[PDB]
Amino acid sequence: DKQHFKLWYFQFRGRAEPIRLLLTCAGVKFEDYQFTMDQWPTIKPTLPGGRVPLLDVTGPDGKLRRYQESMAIARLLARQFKMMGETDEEYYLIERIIGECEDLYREVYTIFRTPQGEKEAKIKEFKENNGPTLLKLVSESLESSGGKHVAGNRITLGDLFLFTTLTHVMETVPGFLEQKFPKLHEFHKSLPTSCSRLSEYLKKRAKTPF
Ligand SMILES: N[C@@H](CCC(=O)N[C@@H](CS)C(=O)NCC(=O)O)C(=O)O
Ligand SMILES: [Br-]
Ligand SMILES: [Br-]
Ligand SMILES: [Br-]
Repeated sequence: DKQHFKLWYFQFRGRAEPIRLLLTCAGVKFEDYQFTMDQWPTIKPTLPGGRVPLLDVTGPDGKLRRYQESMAIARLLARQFKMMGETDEEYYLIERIIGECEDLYREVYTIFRTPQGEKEAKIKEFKENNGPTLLKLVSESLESSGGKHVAGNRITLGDLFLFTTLTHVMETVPGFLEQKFPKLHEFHKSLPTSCSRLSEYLKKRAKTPF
């Protein structure tokens, strides 16, 4: 095996995490290269597009292909690992949850980026407005497919991207998911029991601010 995966990103979960969880669940060993802010300006001018995540895949031929755009990388891997759905219906369910979670991710990232400062106002707005609306969609989606998995009865990218986005809600709007959307909180508790590689990884993962 000349085979090798190297993922490039800051010391942060953010856009890279769904790729880390997918490779973990697939049992694919990879070099998880997380560089510091001080290192970035001398790494940046060497990468295509000047942005991360980037996944460098050295295939069995020994040749290197460099892939951009976190959820394009995650979907291509997911398809390879049969985690993108087994029917068109499953594929649509995964896509529906990923679209809804992209919206939710933006809202919580905006809170995370808000000065200390002025955060509490943005949190209260979230709880009263786009929070309930997005979280109701996500809850209805997951309920429609049985509460444990977004699609089929096995872990998919839809589940993993739901999981990482619910982690962000739990950390940035503490208590809100647990009180207002108990089924989504139950999903967040349950999912790791559906891949023991996931659970061990989350146990040992470094703490980051997002
Ligand atoms: N939609 C892109 C977003 C990528 C992105 O936001 N990259 C930021 C990560 S903090 C970045 O590389 N910033 C460094 C810079 O632009 O110099 C994806 O999901 O890959
Ligand atoms: Br996570
Ligand atoms: Br995360
Ligand atoms: Br609450």
